[PDB]
Amino acid sequence: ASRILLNNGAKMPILGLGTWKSPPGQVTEAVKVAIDVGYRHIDCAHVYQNENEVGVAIQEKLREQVVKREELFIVSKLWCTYHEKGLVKGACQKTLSDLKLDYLDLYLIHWPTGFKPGKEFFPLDESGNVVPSDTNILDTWAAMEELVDEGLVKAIGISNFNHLQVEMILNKPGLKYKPAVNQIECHPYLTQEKLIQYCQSKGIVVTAYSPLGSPDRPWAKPEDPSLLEDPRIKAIAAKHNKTTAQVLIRFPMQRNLVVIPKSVTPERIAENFKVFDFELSSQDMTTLLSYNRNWRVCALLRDTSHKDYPFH
Ligand SMILES: NC(=O)c1ccc[n+]([C@@H]2O[C@H](COP(=O)([O-])OP(=O)(O)OC[C@H]3O[C@@H](n4cnc5c(N)ncnc54)[C@H](OP(=O)(O)O)[C@@H]3O)[C@@H](O)[C@H]2O)c1
Ligand SMILES: O=C(O)Cc1nn(Cc2nc3cc(C(F)(F)F)ccc3s2)c(=O)c2ccccc12
Repeated sequence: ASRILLNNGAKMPILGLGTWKSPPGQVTEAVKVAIDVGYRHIDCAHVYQNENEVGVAIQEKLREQVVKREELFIVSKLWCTYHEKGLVKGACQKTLSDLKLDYLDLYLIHWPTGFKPGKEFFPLDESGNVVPSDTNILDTWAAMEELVDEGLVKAIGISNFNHLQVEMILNKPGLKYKPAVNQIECHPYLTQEKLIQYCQSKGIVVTAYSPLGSPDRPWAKPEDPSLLEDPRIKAIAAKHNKTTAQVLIRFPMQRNLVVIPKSVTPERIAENFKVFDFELSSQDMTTLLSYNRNWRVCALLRDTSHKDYPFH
């Protein structure tokens, strides 16, 4: 099936297009191509600094009647400098204005860590420490719930939340809406079996980010493990006459995850969508899982003192 049922009653496409690092001058066309090819889910964020350009693409394809707004599943995220109760709606509205939408299908707390509000995404003190905010995730969550009740977003969720942090939301006094989604890093070198079982058991859908290992992340090193070039994964792909990226996308799909590979390359945007015509075997799946190295690609601030750092 192409969509998975969320705990808010809505269906979410299990394949979406990532937009982190997609240059502002390239992402409009990337998203137009993605919609032409059949993508219906776009993963966005204010912090990606390209929501205006994404929104241009969405608007043109709505205009062209290639798609209807109800068929689209548009996701964005609340950046760390806006965890304060009084700033959340403003943040959402800015995202909505840039995307040129009147609602979001899903809005996530991007990271559990709140940062000092200001123009800066990563406000630091004179020593280079990130300056935290004194807001806790449970009041942030209340503010996310208001957005549902105001009609700005159809669903709310979390991202980069660990087991204990998800549990705190679930156990919030006066919890009104459960998180629909936890969007986390997930691929064969970081399989996250425990976290995914815990979320899925609570009816929380998991989205796998960086499914190709984010080879374009700015802090990558040439020496780094490479999923795309792992000969073992190469082998499985060849067995199925698919590419290694297609296997890497199909893999979380069969774990009942949502997955959001990023590309601005039209041929890859198309290739990445052609993952509904083959099946990995249970053995292929277990073998892929066996490659876990607990290797996390996307996380800076590893030495942060932030009380809500999720990866200790
Ligand atoms: N919640 C959060 O904190 C968080 C964190 C990280 C990521 N995410 C989301 O998840 C999305 C995906 O993760 P990601 O951007 O980190 O990386 P990713 O999707 O794992 O990999 C992106 C890299 O793969 C290349 N690529 C794409 N398709 C390919 C193919 N078929 N063959 C070979 N190379 C291919 C892309 O190149 P080209 O673009 O040049 O084609 C780009 O360099 C993000 O864009 C963002 O939407 C969320
Ligand atoms: O965010 C994206 O989607 C991708 C993403 N990841 N990272 C790595 C990060 N490492 C963090 C560590 C913490 C911490 F928990 F330590 F405080 C908090 C927040 C972050 S962001 C970035 O630095 C970043 C910068 C601009 C746009 C996107 C990103």
